Amino acid sequence: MKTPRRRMRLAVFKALFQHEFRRDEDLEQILEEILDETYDKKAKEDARRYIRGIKENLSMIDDLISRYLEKWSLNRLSVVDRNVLRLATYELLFEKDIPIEVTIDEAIEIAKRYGTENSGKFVNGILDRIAKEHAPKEKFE
Repeated sequence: MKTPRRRMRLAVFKALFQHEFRRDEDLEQILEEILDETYDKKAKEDARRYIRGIKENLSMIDDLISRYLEKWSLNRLSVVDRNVLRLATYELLFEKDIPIEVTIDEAIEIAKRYGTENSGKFVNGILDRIAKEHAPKEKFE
């Protein structure tokens, strides 16, 4: 009953999604409502690190994503696409040990989950571009 990476990451995404409608609340507190007995010690630890990392680097993350947007602005994207991009960019830059392909493929899955095939393709395009110019060298192999 190990908690899979996909579920741990989805909890992070759910906290980001919910915060869009609860902007006066701390993203960390929102994550704590989502995390419960169904998540193991490692998944809780990981989700908390992700949420704190995204909160601590939000400006830099948003600014970086925006360098790849033109027709759409980060604020005009849906709550799903904006937060999938934030989550994936954080993971790409800061979670060493996760292959670029895993971050991108899983992020596309979340975008398709709550969006459409077109959402997935859109996300895929932006992330491929961010990864090819910003993936840390530890992920080259």
